[PDB]
Amino acid sequence: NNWVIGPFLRPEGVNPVISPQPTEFYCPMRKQQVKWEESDTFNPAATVKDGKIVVLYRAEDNRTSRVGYAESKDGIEMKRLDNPVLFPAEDNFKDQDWPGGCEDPRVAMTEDGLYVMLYTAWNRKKARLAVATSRDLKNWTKHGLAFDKAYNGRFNNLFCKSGSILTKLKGNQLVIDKVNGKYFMYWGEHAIYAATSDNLIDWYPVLDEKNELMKIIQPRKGHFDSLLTECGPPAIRTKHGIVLVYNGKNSGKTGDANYPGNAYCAGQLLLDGNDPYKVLDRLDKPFFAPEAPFEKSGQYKDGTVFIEGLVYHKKKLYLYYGCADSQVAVAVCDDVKKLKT
Ligand SMILES: [Cl-]
Ligand SMILES: [Cl-]
Repeated sequence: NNWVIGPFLRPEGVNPVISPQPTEFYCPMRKQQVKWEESDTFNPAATVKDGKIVVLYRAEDNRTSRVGYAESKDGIEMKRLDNPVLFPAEDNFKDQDWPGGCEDPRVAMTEDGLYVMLYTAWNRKKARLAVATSRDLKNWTKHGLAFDKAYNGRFNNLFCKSGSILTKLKGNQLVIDKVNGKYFMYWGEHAIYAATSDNLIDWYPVLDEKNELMKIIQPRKGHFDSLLTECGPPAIRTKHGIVLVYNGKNSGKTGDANYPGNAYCAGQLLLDGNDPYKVLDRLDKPFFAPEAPFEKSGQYKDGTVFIEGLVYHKKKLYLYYGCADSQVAVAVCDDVKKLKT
């Protein structure tokens, strides 16, 4: 396991870094003041801008999901905005995100400074992968569903979520990186799939010889990833190939007894740097699992963690995750040599 990214250690006493608050904003959908982050602040994307770490967290009201913004000098202290930055609005995407909102963002940045967010649009009928862009991280422009166009709209009503764009470390920053002249992402919840794109907006799911969605990995009985194998933060190139950090949901009946039933633990998949569909290695045991009190609650007695943000900052990697389906926590890795390529 020389290729594994880590270890990620929880800084003592700092977690959780983002918790719910009764903060209000005027909702253009509900046309009234809404306590948009009163219930939970979790499943966070993370990125960097102007030397600062930015965490874009899923927030739920009393539900509708909206994305909040938090800014941090050191990756620990958070300065939050009173208004959410991505939410259902009076726009041309009501069919996609009214009334369930915008969930579970993952963010990556192009070398030219465009931040691309892959998130889930929820209309209470289908949860569907959507794309938003921004240059300042506060003003987001929706571009619709990731699979709206591809193959005569074949997957325009496919239930799907969790998009992890391929990135690499370039001169002090994680940037989006291409594969064979096209942009690339892993995606999925019940299996890990892939998709390509010319423009980061319209994505084309990779199909196999049977003209079916090609699964790279899927759940395994007896292991932590026994019910789901869900994309975590953006994938990252390393000396040994492409590493995808992913979240496994454990079955209490057919999973790994060493971990809690129905909880998520994090694994890693090593794929070939020349052939991103080719698996080279996969962790048998999770590299990050619920262990601390802040990752547990009444609903998740033994805890649960969901990894969704990964940033390189001052020669360290900061991992941001949803803890107990309700708060945001951070863990840090100071071993980054493997990222130089
Ligand atoms: Cl730890
Ligand atoms: Cl598999």
